[PDB]
Amino acid sequence: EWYSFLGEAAQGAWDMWRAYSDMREANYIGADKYFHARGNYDAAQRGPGGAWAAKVISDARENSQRVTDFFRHGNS
Amino acid sequence: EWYSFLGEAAQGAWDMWRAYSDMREANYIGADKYFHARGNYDAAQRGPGGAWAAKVISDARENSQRVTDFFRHGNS
Amino acid sequence: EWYSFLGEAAQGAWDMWRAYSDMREANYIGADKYFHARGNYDAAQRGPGGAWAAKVISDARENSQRVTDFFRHGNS
Amino acid sequence: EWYSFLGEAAQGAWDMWRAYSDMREANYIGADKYFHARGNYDAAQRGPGGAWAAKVISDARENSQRVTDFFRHGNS
Amino acid sequence: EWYSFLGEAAQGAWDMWRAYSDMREANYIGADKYFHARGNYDAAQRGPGGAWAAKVISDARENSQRVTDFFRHGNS
Amino acid sequence: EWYSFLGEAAQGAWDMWRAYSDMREANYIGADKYFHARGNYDAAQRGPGGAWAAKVISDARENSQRVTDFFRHGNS
Amino acid sequence: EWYSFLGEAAQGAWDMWRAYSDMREANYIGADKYFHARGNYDAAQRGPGGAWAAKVISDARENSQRVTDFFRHGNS
Amino acid sequence: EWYSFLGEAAQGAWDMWRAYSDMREANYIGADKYFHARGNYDAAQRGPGGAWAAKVISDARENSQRVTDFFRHGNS
Amino acid sequence: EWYSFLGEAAQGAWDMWRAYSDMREANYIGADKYFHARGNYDAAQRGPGGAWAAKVISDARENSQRVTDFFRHGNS
Amino acid sequence: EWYSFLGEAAQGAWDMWRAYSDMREANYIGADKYFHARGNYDAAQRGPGGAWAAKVISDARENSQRVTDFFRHGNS
Repeated sequence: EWYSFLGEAAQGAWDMWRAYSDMREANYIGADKYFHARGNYDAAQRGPGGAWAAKVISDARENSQRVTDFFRHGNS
Repeated sequence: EWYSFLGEAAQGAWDMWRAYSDMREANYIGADKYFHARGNYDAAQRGPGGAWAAKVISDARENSQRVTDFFRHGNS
Repeated sequence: EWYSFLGEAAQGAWDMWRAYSDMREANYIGADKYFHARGNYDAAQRGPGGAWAAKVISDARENSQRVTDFFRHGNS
Repeated sequence: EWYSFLGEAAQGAWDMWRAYSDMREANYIGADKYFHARGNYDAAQRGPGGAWAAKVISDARENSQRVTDFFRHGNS
Repeated sequence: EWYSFLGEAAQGAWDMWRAYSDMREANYIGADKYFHARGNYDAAQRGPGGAWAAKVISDARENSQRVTDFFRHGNS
Repeated sequence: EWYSFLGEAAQGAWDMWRAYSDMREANYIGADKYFHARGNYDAAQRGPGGAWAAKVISDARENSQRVTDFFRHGNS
Repeated sequence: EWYSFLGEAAQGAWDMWRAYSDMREANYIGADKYFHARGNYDAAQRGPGGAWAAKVISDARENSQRVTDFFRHGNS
Repeated sequence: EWYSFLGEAAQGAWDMWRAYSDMREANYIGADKYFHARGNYDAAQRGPGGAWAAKVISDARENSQRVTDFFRHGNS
Repeated sequence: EWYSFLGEAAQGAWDMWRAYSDMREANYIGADKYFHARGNYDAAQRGPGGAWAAKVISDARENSQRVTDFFRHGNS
Repeated sequence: EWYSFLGEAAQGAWDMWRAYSDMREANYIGADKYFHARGNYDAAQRGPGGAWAAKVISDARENSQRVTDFFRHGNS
């Protein structure tokens, strides 16, 4: 008897591995690059503002589980 | 008896692996690049504003499970 | 007896793997590139604003399962 | 009897490992780079402001579990 | 009897290890770099302000668990 | 605009009520009543045994819902 | 705009109420009543045994909900 | 705008109330009543035994909820 | 704007109240009543034994909640 | 703006009250009543034994809550 319901099961070699995750300069918020500027934004309003968040994540687990009413008996 | 319901099962070599994930400069929000500007945005309003979020993720698991009323008996 | 209902089952070599995921500069929101500008957006309103979100994801699992009333008996 | 419900199970060599996570300069908020500027932002208002947060994470686990009413009996 | 519900189980060699986590210069908030500037921000207001936080984390665990009503009996 | 998808909506009087639920002596498991017995069950084995449960419920709700990607805008 | 998805909504009088739930002597497990017995069950084995539970409930709610990615904007 | 997803909402009088819950002598486990007995159960084994639980509940709430990524903006 | 997700909301009189919960003599475990007995259970073994619990509850709340990533903005 | 997620909210009179909880003689464990007995249980073993608990509760709250990443902004 071998049962699985949501399962990462590996019975061998070089299985389910992950090598390269490459995210360079992913998230620029309200930034400027390689420019020449004169007198712009006179008396202006520029973001970020209000209620906000910026998140950068590579690997993360946030599982949740609900186990109830589990009965197990052996050999009779 | 071998049963699975939602299952990642590998019984061999070099199975289900993932090598390259390449997302360079994916998410620019309200940014400028390689420009020449004079006197623009006079007394203007520029975002980001309000209620917002920017998220960049490579690998993430957020499973949830509900197990109820599970009965197991052996040999009689 | 071998049963599956929704199942990723591999019994061999070099099966179900995924190598290259390439999404460069995928998501530019309200950004400008390689321009020359004078006096535009005078007293104007420019987004992003309000209630919004930008998300870039490569690999993600968000399964959910509901298991109820599972009975198992052995040999008599 | 081998059962799993949400399970990372490896019965071999070189399985489920993760080598490279590369996120350089991921999150620039209200920053400028490689520019020449004169007299801009006269009497202007510039973010970040309000209620906000910036988070950069590589590896993180935030699981939660709810186990109730678990009964186990042996051999009779 | 071998059961797991949320489980990192390794029965071998070189399994589930993690080698490189590389996040250089990830989080610049309201910073400037490699620039020449004259007379900008005259009588202006510049962030960061208000209620905010910046966090950079490599590895972190924040699990929580709720175990109730667990009954175990041996051999009869 | 009035929309419903799975909905118990009552706009009146004396609607959808439930008065009498009468289940007397519903569930007798391995019980005997009003008998005369001599010497039966000599060296015998009688249930209940193994992995089992008996539940009697009158009213119970165990709904579950999955809401994703809900966007609402007002008047322009 | 009035929307509901799974909803108990009452806009009146004497709606959706529940008065009588009557379950007398519902659950007798391995019990005997009104009998005369001599010498039975000599050297015998009688249940309840193993892994089991008996539960009697009148009213109970065990809902669960999953809300994700909800965006709301007002008037423009 | 009035929205509900799983909701007990009453806008009136005498709605959704519950008056009588009557469960007398519901749960007798291994009990005997109104009998005359001689010499039975000689050298016998009688339950309850093993891993078991008996629970009687009238009213109980065990809800659980998962709220993520909720954005709200006002009037512009 | 009026929103609810799992909500007991009453906007009136005599709503959602509960008056009578009557569970007399609900849970007798290994008890005897109104009997005449001679010489039974000679050298016998009688439960309760092992790992067990008996619980009687009238009203109880055991909710749990998970709130994450909640953003609220006002009027602009 | 009026929002609730798991909420007991009453905006009126005589709402959500609970008057009578009546559980007389609910939990008798290994007790005898109104009997005449001679010479029974000769050299016998009688429960309760092992690891067990008996609990009787009328009203009890055991909530738990997990609040994370909550951002609130006012008027702009």
